[PDB]
Amino acid sequence: SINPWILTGFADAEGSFLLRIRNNNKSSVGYSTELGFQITLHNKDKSILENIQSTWKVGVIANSGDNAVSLKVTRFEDLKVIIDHFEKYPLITQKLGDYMLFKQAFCVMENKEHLKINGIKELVRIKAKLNWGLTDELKFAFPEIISKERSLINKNIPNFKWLAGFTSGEGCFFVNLIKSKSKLGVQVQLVFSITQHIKDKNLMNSLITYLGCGYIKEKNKSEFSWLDFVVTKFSDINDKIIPVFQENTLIGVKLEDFEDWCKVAKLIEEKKHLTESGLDEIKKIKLNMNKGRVF
DNA sequence: CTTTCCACTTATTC
DNA sequence: GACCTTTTACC
DNA sequence: GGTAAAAGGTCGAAT
DNA sequence: AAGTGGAAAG
Ligand SMILES: [Mg+2]
Ligand SMILES: [Mg+2]
Ligand SMILES: [Mg+2]
Ligand SMILES: [Mg+2]
Ligand SMILES: [Mg+2]
Ligand SMILES: [Mg+2]
Repeated sequence: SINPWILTGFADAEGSFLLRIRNNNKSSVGYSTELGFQITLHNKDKSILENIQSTWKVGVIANSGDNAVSLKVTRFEDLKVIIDHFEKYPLITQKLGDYMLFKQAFCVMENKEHLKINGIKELVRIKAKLNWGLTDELKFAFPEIISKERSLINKNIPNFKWLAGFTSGEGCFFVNLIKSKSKLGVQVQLVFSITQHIKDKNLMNSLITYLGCGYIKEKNKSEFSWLDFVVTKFSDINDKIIPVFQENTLIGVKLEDFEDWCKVAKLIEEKKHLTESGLDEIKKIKLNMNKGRVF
């Protein structure tokens, strides 16, 4: 079983709540609904979804194209398990707001209100604040429903278990091989990083104080912006970052990448990265980790 | 009528 | 998220 | 004068 | 991450 806090961290990173309000000619109100929670991952981490499915005892696993796989929970009684978990081990990113909306929709459907037009309208109001908001057809059918900005969620990191889950989803353990004017001509630089949308700037900034190291990079692509929490000082990587995830085990393929990363850290600690033999081993490690891995 | 699941695509936050 | 080169800091 | 740390990104694809 | 169409089932 996956640790509940690690699960919530991973959910904060990768999870999503869904509310389908579909035009249905066979429905009494002309609309049918579907409520749920889902995680879609690369095929290589199917084992994560299976473990979550085994832990919660709910949800359906299915292919999501040829390179991805999804765990979806939409069966209404099973949603109580979802609610139970996140009431006890709450999300802390802006996704908490999505969960709260998911919970509101559940209440409407529990009382069977969604089978009446007033319940549908209420669900539309809920959906308008959920994820990417209303669709064009729903906006046209319910013009009185106005896109109101959501309030900001501001929660602190609850513990290192949550962080392990979150890092399992968003983190990167990287070995940078820098062309250098040194004896060996190559500088070995370990980099730890966590990426997140700027909507959770407060959470990302807190990482600096929560981990006692690192800095924030502000990145952008066209009109989109995100943040990168980065650590490049080796003493911080060795004495702070590595012990955290040694004690709080990562999940998925990324665990293997972290362990290869630690192999390099050990060589750097022993100053072997300044020898031909050590550099050779490091180059071989780098080639087989992250995107170099083969499945 | 209503719920549930399967197949599959697309935009962008990793 | 994984990856890169160039630049700057440090002793 | 040699080594480490930071800067400042790019872009393909797993969310 | 977030969405769509389709349809089996009682
Ligand atoms: Mg995420
Ligand atoms: Mg991930
Ligand atoms: Mg994305
Ligand atoms: Mg994402
Ligand atoms: Mg990856
Ligand atoms: Mg990803």
